[PDB]
Amino acid sequence: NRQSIINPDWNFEKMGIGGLDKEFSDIFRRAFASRVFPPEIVEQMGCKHVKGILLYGPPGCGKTLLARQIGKMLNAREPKVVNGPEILNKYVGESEANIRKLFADAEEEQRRLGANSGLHIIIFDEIDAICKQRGSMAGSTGVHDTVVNQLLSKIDGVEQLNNILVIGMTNRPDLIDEALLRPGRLEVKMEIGLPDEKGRLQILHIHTARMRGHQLLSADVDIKELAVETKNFSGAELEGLVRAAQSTAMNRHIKASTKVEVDMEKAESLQVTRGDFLASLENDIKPAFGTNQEDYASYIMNGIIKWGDPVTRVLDDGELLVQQTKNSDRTPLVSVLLEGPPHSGKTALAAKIAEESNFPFIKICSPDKMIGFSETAKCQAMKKIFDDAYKSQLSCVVVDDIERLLDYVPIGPRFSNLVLQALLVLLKKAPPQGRKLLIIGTTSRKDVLQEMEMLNAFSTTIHVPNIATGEQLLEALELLGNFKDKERTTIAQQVKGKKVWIGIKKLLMLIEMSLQMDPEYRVRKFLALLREEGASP
Amino acid sequence: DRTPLVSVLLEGPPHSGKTALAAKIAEESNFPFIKICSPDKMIGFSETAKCQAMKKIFDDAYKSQLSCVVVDDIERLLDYVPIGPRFSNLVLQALLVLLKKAPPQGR
Ligand SMILES: Nc1ncnc2c1ncn2[C@@H]1O[C@H](COP(=O)(O)OP(=O)(O)OP(=O)(O)O)[C@@H](O)[C@H]1O
Ligand SMILES: Nc1ncnc2c1ncn2[C@@H]1O[C@H](COP(=O)(O)OP(=O)(O)OP(=O)(O)O)[C@@H](O)[C@H]1O
Ligand SMILES: Nc1ncnc2c1ncn2[C@@H]1O[C@H](COP(=O)(O)OP(=O)(O)OP(=O)(O)O)[C@@H](O)[C@H]1O
Repeated sequence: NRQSIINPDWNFEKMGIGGLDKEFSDIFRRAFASRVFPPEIVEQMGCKHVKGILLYGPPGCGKTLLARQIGKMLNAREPKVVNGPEILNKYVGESEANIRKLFADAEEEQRRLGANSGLHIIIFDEIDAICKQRGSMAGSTGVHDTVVNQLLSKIDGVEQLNNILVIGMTNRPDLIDEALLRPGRLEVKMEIGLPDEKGRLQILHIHTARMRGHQLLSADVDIKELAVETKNFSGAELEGLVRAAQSTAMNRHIKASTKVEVDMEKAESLQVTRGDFLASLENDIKPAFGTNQEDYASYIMNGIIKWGDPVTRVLDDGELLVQQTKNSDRTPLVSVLLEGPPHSGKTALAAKIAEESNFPFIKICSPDKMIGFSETAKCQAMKKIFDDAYKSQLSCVVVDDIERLLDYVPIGPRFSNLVLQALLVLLKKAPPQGRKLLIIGTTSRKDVLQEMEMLNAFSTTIHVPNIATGEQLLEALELLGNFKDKERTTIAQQVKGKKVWIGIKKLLMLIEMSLQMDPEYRVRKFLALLREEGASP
Repeated sequence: DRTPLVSVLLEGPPHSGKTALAAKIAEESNFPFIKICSPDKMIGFSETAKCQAMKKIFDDAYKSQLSCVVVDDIERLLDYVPIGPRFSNLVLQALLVLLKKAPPQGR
């Protein structure tokens, strides 16, 4: 006999697994090298084969698809599939009999024909329902322990059986019995991670090819655009997106308020447009998990307007700092402080500076999540964030509204002390070797921080000014453009007399409040407001 | 549309009728969601209880597309007494945080 171990009519393309391919190459190299090679060389070498494969990873990836495909790829006895904990039975000693029934046939075949038999595949799905720790599973009955012991004794006992392949997949590997996770049993273990950009492109092509073939897909569709937009989608979500888009297109030809009807004409004219894809992205499907999903639209609701010189100066300084921290050896840690009068946009400029930087790891720590936290929880949250930041090669973090992060209030003073000591030490310590860290701080009250003796721990400070000249006020108004030229001249005629001191966050409020009155009283009302509230140096 | 959050502080001498003028304005609003967070419903609570209650009310108030909420007798909500003075710090930080948080988009 010259039985082959691979189906001659096989191709890696038809398997359709997408971005795993390096994982699949590793699996093949380890699991089947011993069998592909011709007999005499291995006979001389006398190398045993591996028996147990363990696949693990988060929900919705290849794993079941991959196991179904591996089972299909070989040309041998059909696999026997076990769907989770269907082994358990209500009589004493009925579980072990069931388990051994699986391997009985392989034992017999090996014993009869010797070393020239075929291959048998046993696929354990949801293996964590069975092989939980015998030292941890509930003490109410033996059966879980005796099942584990039966499996361990049978997979690699005193009698040597070396013609069986057992495949396992799970979600929480660390619970599995370590005596099962040792060479010669379940030995190769691999992580099926979330797909990268290229993998997304592959998956999309695989699911779109058939529709392409018949010219149902409209030519405007740009797959690469879709790939770029879709961040953290898994394979399952990537399929569901396409399904939802097709459904949105197909529904267009059905009536269903009165008794259902379908147009036998337009049934011939169906196509999917890119607009359906856009629509499905926001209404129907949402990606779970993922890292980022930042709502910068909530931190920077109005973008920026370059109402004068200082905005550019500030942004230039921030860019310089980023560039420096990018390429340096002596000083792997850099810390910058932003401060100025209240209502001056201190947060928006910080967030924009961060976003222009293109570091892989960008996170903002803010008190708005921490409402009612004790003096302990805050420490935990901060420690967690910085631990995360230390993993990635490059990381930039923003700590905003320090004064509210301390619970400061002027009557005592009163503040939390633990938080301040944690903040000082976390600012001081250097990151792990070869990584680099940037920290951007925001505060309203410089002098207080100076008093607490933490101003020194920052490397440098940046001053964010507010509007100082009436000319700048006029320019900011023009950039907003909420008033007509005649109103502009009317304002100018009086405003030019004296300088003004007002922060832009208050400017917007005043404008909005002024718009509410009748047209003939707007200007005057505005003026009155600017007069009454603007009294300040 | 550009000022999703608006705040107003009714103020005056004692025994003058602040709470009533206030709940009359809320009634005439005719908004979909209206709530009143008075201090007399939480007699004998500690700090964490108060924080949780207020947090719950605002979390529900973000679910309607528009809402009105009344916070009357601040002076009693945070336990102030002239001798000292003494007060709860936690409640005050809660207020100063919640007054500056924009709701979810479009609300
Ligand atoms: N890498 C991928 N390439 C192509 N299709 C994929 C990929 N990952 C998942 N899919 C598709 O999404 C679905 C994944 O189902 P599958 O059972 O493999 O997920 P799983 O996470 O292994 O299952 P479980 O939830 O039990 O862990 C299938 O429709 C499959 O075709
Ligand atoms: N040039 C600008 N710079 C910054 N923000 C601007 C500018 N023009 C308009 N804005 C808008 O004004 C808002 C000002 O409010 P914001 O909370 O950002 O300011 P802040 O100075 O950090 O606040 P606070 O005084 O509460 O600390 C910004 O969020 C942005 O929406
Ligand atoms: N024109 C009015 N304005 C306000 N309240 C009025 C008026 N006419 C009658 N009232 C009545 O006056 C009472 C005002 O009591 P209320 O509790 O509002 O006073 P308050 O000053 O808010 O209480 P406190 O002194 O404890 O703060 C209510 O019963 C209200 O109906």
